[PDB]
Amino acid sequence: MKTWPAPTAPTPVRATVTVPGSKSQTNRALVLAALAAAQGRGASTISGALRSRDTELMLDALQTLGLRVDGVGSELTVSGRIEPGPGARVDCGLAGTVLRFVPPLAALGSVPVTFDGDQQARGRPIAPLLDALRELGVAVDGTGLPFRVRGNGSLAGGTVAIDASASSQFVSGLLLSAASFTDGLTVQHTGSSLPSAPHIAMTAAMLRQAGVDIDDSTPNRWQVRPGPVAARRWDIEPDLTNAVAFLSAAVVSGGTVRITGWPRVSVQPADHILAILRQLNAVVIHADSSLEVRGPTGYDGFDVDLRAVGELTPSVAALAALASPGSVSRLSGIAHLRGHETDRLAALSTEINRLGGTCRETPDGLVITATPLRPGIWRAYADHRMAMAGAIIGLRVAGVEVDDIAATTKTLPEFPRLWAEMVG
Ligand SMILES: O=C(O)C1=C[C@@H](OP(=O)(O)O)[C@@H](O)[C@H](O)C1
Repeated sequence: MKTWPAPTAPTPVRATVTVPGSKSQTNRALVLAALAAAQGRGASTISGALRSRDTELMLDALQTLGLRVDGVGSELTVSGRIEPGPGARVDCGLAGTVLRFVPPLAALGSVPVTFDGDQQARGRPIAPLLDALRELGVAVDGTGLPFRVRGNGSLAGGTVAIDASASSQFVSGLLLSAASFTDGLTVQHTGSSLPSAPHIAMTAAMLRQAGVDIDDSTPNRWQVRPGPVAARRWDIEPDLTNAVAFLSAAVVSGGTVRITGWPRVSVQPADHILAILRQLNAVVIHADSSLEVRGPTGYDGFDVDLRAVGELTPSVAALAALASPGSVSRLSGIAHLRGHETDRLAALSTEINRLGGTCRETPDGLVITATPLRPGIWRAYADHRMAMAGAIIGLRVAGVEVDDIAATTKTLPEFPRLWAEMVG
C-alpha cells in the first residue's frame, strides 16, 4: 500500500469544514429503528446518517437479521421483521457497536445468530456481555468471537449485574433492546471505573426519544420498563469527535476552523470537547449555526482527564506532542483504551517515540513531553483515530506519512478529501 503524505501547514489553517454524521448516534438509531420495525410499528427514516464502515456493518447486521435497510446516501430507511435465515452470521468488522449492540437484539429472534469479526476484533472485550445474556436466559455458545446467540423468540429480562469497566457499550447494548424484554431490565454495573458516561447517556436520551421509560437516577444502575419502541424520524448530528481532528488543525497552526451544523444542545459530549479546546487557550464560539475555533499563538503542557471521552485520546495526544518544547502533558482516566480498536496507549506511545518524541504509557494513560519531532511513517493499526492523529502531527512536522489512511473509512471515508480541502 502507498503511504499518505500528511500535508504540512507552514501558515495558519483557515477553513470551513462539514463532517458527516455521528457514528454513535447513527448506529443507535439503526438499532432503535430495527426494534420498532420488528415490533410492527412500521418503517423509520434516519436523516443525515453516517455512511462509513461501522454503519455499513450495522446496517448489514440488521439485514442479516432479516430487516431491510434502504438508501444510497445519508437517508436510511429501516423496515421489516427480525427473521434471520438458516446459519445467519453477523460480520462485526472492528465495530464495537455491532459486536455489543446486535447480540441482544438477536436474542429477540427464534433463530440462532452467529457473530464473527475481523482478526483484530477478536482481541477486544466481549465476554462480560455474553455472560450477562446467559444470566438473562439466552443460550450463548462461546465466550469470544465467533460466538452464537441461540434466540428462541423472546428474552425474559429481569435484573443483571455486570462489570462494564472495560466498555460502556456493554451497558448501552443491554439498554437498547431491554424495552422488548418481557419484564424489561434492571442493569447494575458492579464496582467502579465506568468509562464513557456520555455514551451511556446518549443511549438513555435516544431511548426516551423513542418513548422508552428508563430510570437512570442512581449512578451505576439503569431500569428500563417493558414497552413499545416508537418508529420515528431521526436527525443525526455531525460527528463531534471527528470534528476535533479538524479543529485540532486550527489549534496547532494558530488558524481558524469552522464546523458547519454544530448542535448547541447535543446528544454527544460537546461540553467536554469545547472545555478541552479551551484548556489550550483556543477561542471557541458558536456563530451562524457553526462552531468556530481560533487557535492560540502557542500552548504549553496540559493535564486532561479523558475518562468520559476516551475516543479523543489520539487527537489529544497529537496536540500534546505539538505543545511548546519541554512541555509535559498528562492524559488520564483511559486504562480502557487498552481494549479499543487497537491498544491505543501502546500504539500512540510507539508512534510518537518513533518520530523522536517522548510518550510514556502509564497505568491509566500517557505522559507526553513535547520535543522536536522528525519525519517518519505513522502506522494506523487499522484504527481511524490513529490515522487522523498522524495527520494532525504532519501539519507541524514535514515528512510524516500515514501508512494506511484508509483506516479512516471506519467513521469517515472522505477524510483524505476533506483534510486536503481544509489545508488547501
Ligand atoms: O457507545 C458508543 O457509541 C461508543 C462508546 C465508547 O466506547 P467505550 O466505552 O468501550 O470506550 C466510545 O469510545 C466508542 O468509540 C463509541
